[PDB]
Amino acid sequence: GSHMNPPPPETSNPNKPKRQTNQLQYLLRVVLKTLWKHQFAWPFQQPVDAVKLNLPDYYKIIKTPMDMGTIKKRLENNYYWNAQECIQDFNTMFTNCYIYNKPGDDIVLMAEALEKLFLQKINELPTEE
Ligand SMILES: O=C(O)c1ccc(Br)cc1O
Ligand SMILES: O=C(O)c1ccc(Br)cc1O
Repeated sequence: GSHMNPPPPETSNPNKPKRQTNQLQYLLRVVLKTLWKHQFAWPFQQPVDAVKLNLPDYYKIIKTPMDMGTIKKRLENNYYWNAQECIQDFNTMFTNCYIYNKPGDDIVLMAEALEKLFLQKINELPTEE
């Protein structure tokens, strides 16, 4: 894409040790699957394209970008060592939205619907085995 958007977050790095855990499997097969198909998922399914959206200040404000397209790749390509890393990526995505946008805004209400679902699912994150 555009040189004016940053490169996306890292999804592949052989130097980073990787592991499958039952918790990570749940994050893919339950959590991500649920949020991805939500009616309000589409703004969060790829990095924010600040050029196309005419938001030239977006990456001036948001210095830790994250999105569900990145998280999906990270889960499908086994990037993580543990569930906390992946939960932190979800939380970063929500908090970016809430920091950049006004509390009324449609994108915020969309993020909040996904976050409510997320919380319900994370409360049932299985014990690590
Ligand atoms: O099971 C599937 O086919 C599937 C498809 C998309 C996503 Br996101 C999660 C899934 O688990
Ligand atoms: O600025 C944002 O947070 C944002 C993200 C994705 C889309 Br699509 C529109 C937006 O306004």
